[PDB]
Amino acid sequence: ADETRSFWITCQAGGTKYLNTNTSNNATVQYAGGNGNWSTFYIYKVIIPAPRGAELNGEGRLALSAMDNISFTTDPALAEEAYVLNITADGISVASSTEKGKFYALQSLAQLAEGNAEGLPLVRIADKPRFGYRGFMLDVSRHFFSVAEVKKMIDIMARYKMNVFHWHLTDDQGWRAEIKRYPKLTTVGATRSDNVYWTGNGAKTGKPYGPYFYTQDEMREVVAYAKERHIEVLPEVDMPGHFVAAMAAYPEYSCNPSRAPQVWTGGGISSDVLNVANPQAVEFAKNILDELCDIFPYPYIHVGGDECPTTQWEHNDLCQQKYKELGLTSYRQLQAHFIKDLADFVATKNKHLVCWNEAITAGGADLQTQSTIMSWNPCQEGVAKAVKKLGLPAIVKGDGGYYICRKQSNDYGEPSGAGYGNDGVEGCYNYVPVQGMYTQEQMALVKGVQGTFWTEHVGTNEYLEYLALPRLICVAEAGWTPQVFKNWDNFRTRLANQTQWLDDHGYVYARHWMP
Repeated sequence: ADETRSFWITCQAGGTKYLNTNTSNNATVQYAGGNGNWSTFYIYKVIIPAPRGAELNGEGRLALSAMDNISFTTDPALAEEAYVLNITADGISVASSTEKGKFYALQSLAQLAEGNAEGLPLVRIADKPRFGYRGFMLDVSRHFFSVAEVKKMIDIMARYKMNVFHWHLTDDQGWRAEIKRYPKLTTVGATRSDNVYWTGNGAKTGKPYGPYFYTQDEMREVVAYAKERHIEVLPEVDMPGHFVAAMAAYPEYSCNPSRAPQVWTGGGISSDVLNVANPQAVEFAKNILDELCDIFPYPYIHVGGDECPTTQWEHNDLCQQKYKELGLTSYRQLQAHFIKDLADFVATKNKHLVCWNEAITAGGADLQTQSTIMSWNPCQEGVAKAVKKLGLPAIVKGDGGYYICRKQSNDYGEPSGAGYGNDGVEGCYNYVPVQGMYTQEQMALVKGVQGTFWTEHVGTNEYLEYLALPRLICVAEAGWTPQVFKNWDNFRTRLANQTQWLDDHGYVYARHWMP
């Protein structure tokens, strides 16, 4: 019973045993020079040693398919992320077109062995993802996690076979992505005068806070890591709105520079935008969207467009001198005409765009099609009609169910947090992002699901996992498992038995399910 239920599966009679007292050998089949054969196997074999001791190397002739037990053939008519894992008491044929394909094939397999290793039955496991957008996303804007950890959230992304990591480098409360034509944004941005966050009543804890941020070559480590677990990474930077961080520390552009701005210690909404009506406030942006590109080789940048009042535009007579230029009378639509510019100007050296889906809110006919919404408030109805039906791709961070960063149970010693019990685990794979979705184009413009985390009240390792886990999985199963074979009754079960992991490798995890 492997995980993120396989598309299609079979059983067969009486079981193999790896044999590693001597071995259970390799047989990767070259082509696609190295790439994903031996190579992304070499980090296999090593899988790990500490369980059993792999012991594969070659002792004999790894590379003859004739007494070869675990053969790594290529049949390049296989789709990319798709694998075909035969398990017999002779060995383990694993086919795959693209290393991505083949990476997963030994994931399932692993978990087919004992929950540790040595002792599988027989099976055939054709399996492939509904969505290649099975997403996460980490609010590292209100907070830094250390990388020991950041890594330890890609760790899981892996188990349950998601690929992208999306990254919240910047919101008001701090900025956490080093731009070197603008060190300040990180030296002052990234710093703040408090651990915590208000939110009307809650106070701050007037105690300084930092590790500031992530120097460029603390990215290029990260943005590397993933690739061997094929986790591509949307850089995001809430633009221009959620920018107190990057305004207090470069206000001259702003919409009142004379006015004493500073990093934020509470939460919720800021209005404090990047005066997007002054052709240097722009450059500022445009020169950021340079820096990213380089460090992030993934062909999207996530730009936000979310919940940004126009407050300081209305009364800014640059950003109402432009609003005659542009040629229209909806003043959301700098957010059109600021984002416009991001596209065609990052379409002359190469990269695309994503956004939150409030940015619909204008005549979202000003930008481009060719732009890839990521909605949450009215979920289904959000990536529906002026996104799919006007040919804009789209994701669906179901606010409901899939913000796996809301209190997961109303119990009376669950820590603080927002919620109302209304997000538990009977509630978060049940949440159906295929609620009568006509396929016309609306499932070749839907790209998939993504299980964000929002930090305000939540800021240490323990408790984020305690919240995160298990729900992460649910967003990741649905993500992968196709909506024909999707009922829980036997989800619970299989996924009690993935806590013995969360244990071994020192993951905190809820339990609610678990006896």
